[PDB]
Amino acid sequence: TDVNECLDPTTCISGNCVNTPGSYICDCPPDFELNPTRVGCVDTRSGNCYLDICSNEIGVGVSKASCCCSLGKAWGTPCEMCPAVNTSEYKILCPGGEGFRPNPITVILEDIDECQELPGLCQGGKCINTFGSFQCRCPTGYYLNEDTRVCD
Ligand SMILES: [Ca+2]
Repeated sequence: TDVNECLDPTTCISGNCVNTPGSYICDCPPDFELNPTRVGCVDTRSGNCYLDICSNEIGVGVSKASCCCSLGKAWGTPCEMCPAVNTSEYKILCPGGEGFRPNPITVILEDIDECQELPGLCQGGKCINTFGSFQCRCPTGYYLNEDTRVCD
């Protein structure tokens, strides 16, 4: 009877909690929707990921969080600018900070595999995924352009 679950910080990942007598509801901001177990909010749309304002495509048909919580700068069609890293929108989209995104079914944070999802981060090179990051090695004679993410 005394219980307001919205006071629990685990409650309603990336959503707004509203207390109810024996439970609680999670209201999801625009572009997010409640997950199957109703513990949080995820964006399940698919769109292209871009390194620039939209251009310089680095992934195809990925989620907005996979794009924007990694090195993507814009996403989707029409283009949606990734939220800046010190905003409330980034907090909701990227609740684990950079490198990670919530699993769309369980909302548990998981590494983004940049090599699988954003292969354009190492074009012409060899990508190795890591936990929270990735590495790109360019083949002999070629060098990573830090700006376009192309080997040469
Ligand atoms: Ca990774």
